[PDB]
Amino acid sequence: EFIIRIPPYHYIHVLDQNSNVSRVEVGPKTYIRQDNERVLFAPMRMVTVPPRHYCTVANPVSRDAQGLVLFDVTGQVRLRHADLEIRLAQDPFPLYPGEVLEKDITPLQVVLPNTALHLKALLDFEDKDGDKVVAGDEWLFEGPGTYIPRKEVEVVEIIQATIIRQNQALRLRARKECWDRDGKERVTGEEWLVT
Amino acid sequence: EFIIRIPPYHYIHVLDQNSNVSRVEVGPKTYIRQDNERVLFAPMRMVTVPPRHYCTVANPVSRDAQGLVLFDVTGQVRLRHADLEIRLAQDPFPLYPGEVLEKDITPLQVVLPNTALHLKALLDFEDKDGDKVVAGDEWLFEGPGTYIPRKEVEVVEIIQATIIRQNQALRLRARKECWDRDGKERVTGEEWLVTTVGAYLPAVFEEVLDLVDAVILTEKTALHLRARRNFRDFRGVSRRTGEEW
Amino acid sequence: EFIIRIPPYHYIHVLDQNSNVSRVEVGPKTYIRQDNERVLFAPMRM
Repeated sequence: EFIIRIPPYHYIHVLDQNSNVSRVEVGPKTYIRQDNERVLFAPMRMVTVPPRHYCTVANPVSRDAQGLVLFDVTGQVRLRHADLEIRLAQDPFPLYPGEVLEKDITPLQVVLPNTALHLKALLDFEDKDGDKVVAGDEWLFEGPGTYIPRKEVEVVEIIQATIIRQNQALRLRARKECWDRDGKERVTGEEWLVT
Repeated sequence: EFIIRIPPYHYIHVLDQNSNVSRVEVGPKTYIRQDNERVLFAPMRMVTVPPRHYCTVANPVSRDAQGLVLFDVTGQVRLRHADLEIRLAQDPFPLYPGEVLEKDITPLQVVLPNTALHLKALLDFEDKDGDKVVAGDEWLFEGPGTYIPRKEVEVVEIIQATIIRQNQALRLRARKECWDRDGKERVTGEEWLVTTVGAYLPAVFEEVLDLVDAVILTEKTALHLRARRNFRDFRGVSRRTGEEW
Repeated sequence: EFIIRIPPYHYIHVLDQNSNVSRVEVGPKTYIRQDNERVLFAPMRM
């Protein structure tokens, strides 16, 4: 019980009963616990996400300007409560105490050509383009590429374009006061044609 | 029993029996009680509200100009009795003694576009705009955004705008002496028409009844109309009650 | 067991099992041991 050597690429959590502080230990090293300190469970593999994949862990690690994990005064790990983070392909990071693996290893979604993704901005943020994306905004992301996920952006549905052949037109009504692709204002419920 | 080490991000309440004063202790620390002091219950997690969420706790904490918790002379915590407070996303605050978690962690309501929220001012207050919002006032908050709640403002119902298409009009009567969007006084029960194409949002005091559609006049047809009261029609000629044309 | 308040003019010895080091504590004070640390016997007068 006292002697616990964790296999390579693994970790364990041992609680400091004299301080009520939990910690994680990594690396292919042999570990010996103290009398007060108690391990919580046996080693399980520290998780890695492959390329073109991602995973979400609740309560992300609070980090400094260099990505070094900030530690509390009492020896606890600085977390970000009630938040979700998107982790892309990298080295097999360990799972710190107080964190829940909400979603498993999931592949990056690939968008077929002539297809678009409908996304809604859950919370107000600032996209990399340079626009203040207020919450509730609707997003039309299209193309044959792949979409990297985000915590504050929620995918609504996958939508497919419509083929317009010769001597044909498409009828589409406005769900809200907006502008068409030709640059004309359209009231709610107004219908028009595209040729 | 004497030794109580609360886990990180937790608290407990221990009563000072020599003073009948309860207190809360936070932080990942080991705690030892005294003989007189008695803990009330075992540790339970100190609550945090995530982003785009909120929660309400009865009897909010009375705080100073810097947000520091004011304490009573006898060591009690200064509260605000019979009041409710709205807490938005922040660090996991602890629940002080004498406070009840009335409502759990609830998400911020998102208003769809072409939609409005009907709100009534429960108690007299002053909104951030700069107006004295007397109690009983009615609020029409619309837009595709999200509404942050308030203690003294109560949501009445969620209302949806009405689409007015081509060659159509909407009939809406006044629930109270008011003004229309065109700037005309309307008595209680008075009815009128609006001829603006698109989505039309009803007001708080304007009961929307039904849509009215125009009548197409071909060269082989004509419209027979009897006046209901004295008025002036579209051509600009006065009428009398009962007169037909 | 964890809580040990020695009477005035007394002492106890508690062993630091993480260091195999024993020590004596004096004075009319209340003492709380750690999980690793173990007291050897009950207080007797100094």
